[PDB]
Parts: sequence; C-alpha cells; structure tokens
Amino acid sequence: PERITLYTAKICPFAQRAEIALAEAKAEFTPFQIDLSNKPEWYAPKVNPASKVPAIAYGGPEVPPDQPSPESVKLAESLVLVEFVADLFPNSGILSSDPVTRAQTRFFIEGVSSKLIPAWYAYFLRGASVDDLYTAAEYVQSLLPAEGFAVGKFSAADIAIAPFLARARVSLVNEIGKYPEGDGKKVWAALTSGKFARLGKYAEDLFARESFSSTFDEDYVTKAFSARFADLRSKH
Amino acid sequence: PERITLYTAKICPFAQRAEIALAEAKAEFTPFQIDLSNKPEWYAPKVNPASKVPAIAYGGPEVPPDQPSPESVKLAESLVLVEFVADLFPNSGILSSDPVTRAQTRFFIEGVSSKLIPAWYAYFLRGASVDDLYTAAEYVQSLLPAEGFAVGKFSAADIAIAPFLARARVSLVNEIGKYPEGDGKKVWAALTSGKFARLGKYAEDLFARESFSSTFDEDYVTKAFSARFADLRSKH
Ligand SMILES: *SC[C@H](NC(=O)CC[C@H](N)C(=O)O)C(=O)NCC(=O)O
Ligand SMILES: *SC[C@H](NC(=O)CC[C@H](N)C(=O)O)C(=O)NCC(=O)O
Repeated sequence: PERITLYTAKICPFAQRAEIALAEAKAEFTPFQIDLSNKPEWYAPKVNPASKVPAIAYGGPEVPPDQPSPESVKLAESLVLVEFVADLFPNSGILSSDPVTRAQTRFFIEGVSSKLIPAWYAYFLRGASVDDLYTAAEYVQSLLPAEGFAVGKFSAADIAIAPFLARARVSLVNEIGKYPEGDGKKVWAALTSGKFARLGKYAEDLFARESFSSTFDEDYVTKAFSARFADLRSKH
Repeated sequence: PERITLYTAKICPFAQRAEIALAEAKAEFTPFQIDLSNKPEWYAPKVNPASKVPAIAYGGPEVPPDQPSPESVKLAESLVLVEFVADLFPNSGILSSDPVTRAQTRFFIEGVSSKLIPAWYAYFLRGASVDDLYTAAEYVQSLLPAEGFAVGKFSAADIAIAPFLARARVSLVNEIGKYPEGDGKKVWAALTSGKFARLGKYAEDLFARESFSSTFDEDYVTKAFSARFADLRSKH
C-alpha cells in the first residue's frame, strides 16, 4: 500500500475505529492528533471539509502531516476507513473473505449504528429513558454467537462497536451524563450481567483485544469526558 | 452462487436497490412480492424479524418462496444486500476492486443516507423547509465527477441513490406531499437545473440505466404513492 497518515483524536470513538483497524492490520502509518477544541486552520480546507476526525491522507509524497500534499487522496467517515484498511490488507482479518460472513458483519454494524449508538447518546446527552438503550443492547446481544466475537472471528463489526461500549462504561461508572445521578453504575452493571451476561462477556473480550487496549487511554478519555460533560445536569 | 430468493415490493426504494444490483450482476433469482398492506404471517418469524423488504434467502433446497427453508441463510438491509451481490459477482461492476475507489463509493452512499434521504423525507412527510433538501442535494452533487456516474462507472453508489431520486421526482411532479400544493413541480425543476444542472444530468443518466428502468414501474409507483399519501394535506 501507499503511505498513510491518520488524523485522529483520543477522545473520539469514531476515530478509535480507524486506529483499531490499522493496529489489526499492523499497518505503517503516521498519526496526527487533532485538538477538537482548537482545530488547525489548515485541517478543513486541506484534509476534511467536514472538519471531523477520523480522516486519512493516502499516498502522495512523504510530507509532514501538517503540510499535506494535494497529491494524496483524502478519505473520511470511520466505517469507510475501516473497510478501506481491510481492502488494503486482505490478510488482516478485518473482513472475512466469505460473502455471507461479510454481509453478517455489516448487518451487525447496522444494528450498532441505527439502534445502539442513537439510544446511547439520547440517554447520555439528553436524559432520555434508558428503555431504548436496553432494547438496542438486547438486539445487538441477540446477534452474537454463543462464543467469540460478532461473527466469530474478530472483524470490522467488533471494531465498530468497541469504542462506544468503552466510552459508555467510562461515562456510566463515573455518573457522567444527563440521566439521573446514581443510575449510571446500575445501568452498566445491568448491561453486563444477568439477562445481559452474554453482552458482558462480549465487552470483556473486546476490551482485552490488543488492538483495542493499545488504542485506548482510559485515564485520558475519562478525564476528557469528565471535563467536557461535567455541566450536563447543571447548565441552564 | 447458491440460489437467491428476493423478498421485495415495487413501491419500495430500498428493495429496488437490491433489484438494480441483481440486474447489474445478471444474477439468477426468484422474486416474491411482499404484500406490505397485509404481510404474510410467516414473513417475520421465518425470513425477517424486522418485517421489512428487501430480504434475501440464500441457498438451501429449492422451496416455494412462501415456504422458506430454515437451512437458507436469511439476510436483510438493502445496502448490505447490494454489497452481498457485489461480493458474489466480482465481474458485475457493482464495486470496483480498487481500495480507494471502493472507499469513495461508500463515502458517496454515506452522504446519500445521512443527508439526502432524511432531508427528502422531512420535506415530503414532515413539511420541513425545502432548505435542507437543497443543502443535501448540493452536497451530493459536489461529490460527482465532471462526467459519468458517482465514481465513474455505474456502481453501488448509483444503486443506493437512484430509487430515491426516482420517487422524489414522482412525488414532486405529481404534487404528492405535505409541502404546499403546487410547489412540487417547481422543486424538481430546481433540483435538476441552474445551480443543480450537474445533478439534473446525473438523474437523467441514472433513469436511463437499463437496470434502473427495467426495475421501475412509474405508473404503479405514481398510483401507489397517490393512494397512500392522499391525506398528507388538510382537506380544509
Ligand atoms: S468523535 C469526534 C467527532 N467525529 C465524528 O463525529 C465522526 C462521525 C463520522 N460520521 C464518522 O467518522 O463516522 C468530531 O470530529 N467532531 C468535530 C467537532 O468539531 O467536534
Ligand atoms: S420501502 C418498504 C419498507 N422497507 C424499509 O424501510 C427497509 C429499510 C431498511 N433499513 C433497508 O433495507 O435499508 C418496509 O418494508 N416497511 C414495512 C414496515 O412495516 O415498516
């Protein structure tokens, strides 16, 4: 493959998807951290007009990441980037070679993106009822096989969900959010035990994956979430 | 590939996506029309728990589509099915083999799914401002090359959008919707001329594609939409 520069941010779960994929592929790449509170003026016009992470500059000459060349192809959207790494590295295991398994992989990601992630942000940012979060977690849990990862062998499906389960845990166990203070620890426990014991086992296995743990700085993310969302209950 | 049975509906743009993909691949398959006004009792427990079209039953023994076998693999979600057909038919052209080109294909689809389709349904069903529909259309148009289809050769990107542009046109030119009566023909003209001339040429090219025209029944869709959505406007 041609050279890869990844524009990313430790706080951002969509960006961690891209980091996990590159780690699974053992890809050589140059990282560049974007401060989302203080973005470089060059980032939107030169790299990503949406002004978000993650993004990749692919190819072109060897340049510093803050001096991108217009000759590199600019790419964005986390789920596009994960399948891009999978297509660059066909022996990475990010996607099965099997058509049915690939479809089941993407079907799982659709459950994550359409049900679980919106239900989490509704609960976390707005204090919506936990009802939809349980419904979405039960649905995602029902797609899991008895053992292993989303379609057995680790794949893009696990990459898609792991950064969000990790930051849900960080938020809940620290009571960060707009939901009633004190419910957080109860909800994470409920999502990982009893009726949700399979989901709890799934989360354990995700968090133990080397490509996850090597791209997750739990202390940094916890501190960044606490600072950013401290005022959810108190701001007028 | 193994045997393919497609559960579909003429009215449904999501299902037309799959039909276009199968036509581009010259795939052998058995269609079955799902009565969306009176869905068969067996459809949700035996084929698709979400009770939506499209769905595919893949493989297993030869069965009547109204008696699906538990041995066939059941698949759903239109964009999953389109990539499934792509993966089954490597000479179909639905996806390029080139990693960058595949990424740009999926990136176009993300703009269609996240901006254009929600803005259309908001205008049609919710009487939202036309502003967001033009904004979303301008973004999609900005991704088009100077000539040709979304990434050059006809691909999953065009498959994703064509059924929705076709039904937006039918709705607008026949004044079906919650927007003020008489605005529709002017909005479709606006979306296909002037600042949207490129998008107008794209729509013309899409609707002339054989896989699109052979899977679109404009008389049926116009009559079906007129009956279904006759009450979006007050009688007073
Ligand atoms: S997590 C930080 C934010 N990134 C995204 O939301 C990416 C979403 C895309 N759809 C994707 O890659 O999947 C971010 O960069 N926000 C910009 C800001 O100004 O906060
Ligand atoms: S167009 C007919 C409806 N299908 C869908 O909405 C499919 C959406 C999926 N996300 C997809 O395949 O992309 C439909 O079947 N409606 C029936 C119902 O009861 O909702």
